[PDB]
Amino acid sequence: SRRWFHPNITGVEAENLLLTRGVDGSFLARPSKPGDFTLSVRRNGAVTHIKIQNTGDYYDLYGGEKFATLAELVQYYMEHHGQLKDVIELKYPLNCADPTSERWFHGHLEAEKLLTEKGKHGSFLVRESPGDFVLSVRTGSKVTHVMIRCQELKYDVGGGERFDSLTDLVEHYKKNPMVETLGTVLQLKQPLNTTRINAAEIESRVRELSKLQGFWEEFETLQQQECKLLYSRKEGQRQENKNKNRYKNILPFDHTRVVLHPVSDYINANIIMPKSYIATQGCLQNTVNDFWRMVFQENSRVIVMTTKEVERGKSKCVKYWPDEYALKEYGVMRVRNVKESAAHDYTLRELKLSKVGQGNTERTVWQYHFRTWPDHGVPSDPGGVLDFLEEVHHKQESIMDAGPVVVHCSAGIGRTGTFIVIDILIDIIREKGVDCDIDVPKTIQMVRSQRSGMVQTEAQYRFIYMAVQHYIETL
Ligand SMILES: O=C(O)c1ccc(O)c(-c2nnc3n(Cc4ccccc4Cl)c(=O)c4ccccc4n23)c1
Ligand SMILES: CC1(N)CCN(c2cnc(-c3cccc(Cl)c3Cl)c(N)n2)CC1
Repeated sequence: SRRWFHPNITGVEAENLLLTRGVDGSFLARPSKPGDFTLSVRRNGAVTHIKIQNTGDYYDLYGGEKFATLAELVQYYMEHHGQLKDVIELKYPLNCADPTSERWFHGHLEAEKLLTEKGKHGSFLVRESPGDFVLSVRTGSKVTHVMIRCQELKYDVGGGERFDSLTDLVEHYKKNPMVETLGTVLQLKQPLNTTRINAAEIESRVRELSKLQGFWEEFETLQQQECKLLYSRKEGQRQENKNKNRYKNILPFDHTRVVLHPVSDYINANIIMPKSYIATQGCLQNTVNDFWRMVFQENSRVIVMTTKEVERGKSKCVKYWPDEYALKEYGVMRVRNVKESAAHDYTLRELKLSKVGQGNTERTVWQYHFRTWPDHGVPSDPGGVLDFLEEVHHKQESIMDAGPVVVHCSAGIGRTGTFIVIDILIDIIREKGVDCDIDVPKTIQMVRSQRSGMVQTEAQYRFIYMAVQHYIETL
């Protein structure tokens, strides 16, 4: 669960919540009053606020480490005591009762129209009735409305138990379905889908999401679902693999990691299946050889670099390619940089990859280096990114039996997830045309189960909508 995250509270509300309802070791996370986060912890009768920064690459904790998600951050510190500091301990989550980041909560709602149009057997939603709530379910086919009485800070369906939150009530009736007199089981199988749009109606959705914003609420609801993606990252934790990670706590899921054929099988990279991708971190001096072994083994012919080598005076990715016209050996792999072409937003490098001692293994690898992405945030216009993805897509499509496209930035989750998701969404619109259904958070949740924290910020999330809108507008 992710109940420790409170989306609509202030620092004072957090302090009073922790002092009156928590104990020593009580904690909560919250958005900054913007784009930053606060971890508030009770220690020796007093509340300590710790800043968490995300500019689009990773969650950066003051006095701690860098993480792919807030859930991974909390999971780590709740398991590894002494790592946060005077040591600060995360013992007890202080649960949030606010239903705003729940998939099924639709405040003011109409609900019968949505359930009849979009719904199926077990599709449900919760809405605001005075101060009371309504649970509306579809079964088959028909729609049933259950009143939810709010009586003295507690919620109930007219009898039995009284829950401290709508979430507790929903979860209880999810596991224990209400049975109507004549036998209809009020199965709450899945929340009603309200995010799937028809591609031709994107400008309408972007307009509604821009109203007081809706983009923030939709993104935080997606963030609440990240607690279901805490898959094992054991291989990245091995002693022999620690120095192969750019960030010690940003690791690849074992079940999707690229396996390389003493301990020569590891790279911090994952296969992303929607044309497949490999999402990876920027090379380290000690991982350049593992990087070319991955490119060669996977039969990849296109590499997308979405970062400069150095940003804000800090190394983001080492130069893993030779200078123009030069030849270099990276272990068993040989790379020639044949030609470099400069365009406004990017540089194209035509590389020739082969295994040393075997000439017939040679293939051209096209490296598309996007150089104009800002240090913080996202571009103000998606046209540059869209023209770039269009060219990358056409190169990939022209090469018979080409392997997955290699995509990397620094940690390989923010800008990498953003470029991949845009590329997945636009591909549906290429194959199926303007008359197709696209579901942005569904696409992201799917990519995120293949690599942690793919798409880092709300600014990137909004950029994905703007990019899809722009692609459809130029169709
Ligand atoms: O063994 C399994 O089947 C299994 C299943 C689900 C999982 O989430 C994991 C697991 N994978 N990584 C982690 N980390 C991260 C970590 C540990 C050490 C060094 C760096 C990093 Cl960044 C956790 O802190 C963690 C904490 C509690 C419970 C599982 C955890 N876990 C393993
Ligand atoms: C007002 C509200 N609380 C905010 C927006 N909203 C929703 C609903 N569903 C998703 C969704 C869709 C597909 C996959 C995933 Cl994981 C998610 Cl979470 C979403 N992001 N927002 C509706 C309720």
